[PDB]
Amino acid sequence: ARHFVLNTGAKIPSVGLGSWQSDPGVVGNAVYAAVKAGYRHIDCARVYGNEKEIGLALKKLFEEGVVKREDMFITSKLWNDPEDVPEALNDSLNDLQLEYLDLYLIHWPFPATWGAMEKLYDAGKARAIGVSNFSSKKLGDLLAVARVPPAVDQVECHPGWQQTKLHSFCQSTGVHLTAYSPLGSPGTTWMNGNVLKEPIIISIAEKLGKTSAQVALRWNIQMGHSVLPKSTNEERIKQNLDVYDWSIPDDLLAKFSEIKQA
Repeated sequence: ARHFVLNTGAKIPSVGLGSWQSDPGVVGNAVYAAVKAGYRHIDCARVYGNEKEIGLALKKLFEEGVVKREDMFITSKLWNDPEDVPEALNDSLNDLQLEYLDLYLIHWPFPATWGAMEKLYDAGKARAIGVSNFSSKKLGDLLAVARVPPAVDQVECHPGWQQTKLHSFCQSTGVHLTAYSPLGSPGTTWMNGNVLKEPIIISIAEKLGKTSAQVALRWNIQMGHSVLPKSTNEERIKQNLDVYDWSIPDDLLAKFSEIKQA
């Protein structure tokens, strides 16, 4: 399928457009292009300050009949350095011109803050709630005390930073792992490199007639994780969604275990 099923029963499309901050219009143009190309999952974050621009792109898509709201999966998030959680969600919804989010994520120094998230879930303002950047240990601690378990833990995960421990823990507990920076970042790559240049990935890409980035994304999807590639290039945006009608054979998948980790 082109989705995973969360512990709430909702479907999360396995490819979404990741979030970042750019110059005026760049992110909105990417959102528009991505949805027109077939993306049904857009990741956002209030820290980037650009939710109003994303909301304008989504409003254009809906008014043009590209997609209905119900067909989209829209995530946003808050990072706290509890009373401000519903105000922040309230503000994200206003900027995005939405009545609900499919997913709302939080990070905090970890619990009353999760209790606030649970209230918003119960109210339907966030159809699923989860966390950002929680290790196995912190996710387990939260699971031990929460009434509503997190649906998602969104973390950096790519072939050079495979999150093997968290991956297994999410499998055992039913929390879904969404991979941000799925095409790598220098700070989580061996010797500050580029994981798309790893010879194992290039070799597999060459065998299958795919780009290195397509291979990296398909690996994460085969591991059971959704992915949030970022690109402003329409050809790459298209390639990055073309990760469903083929697979990495098991013998080649096994080679990912040899990629040096940061």
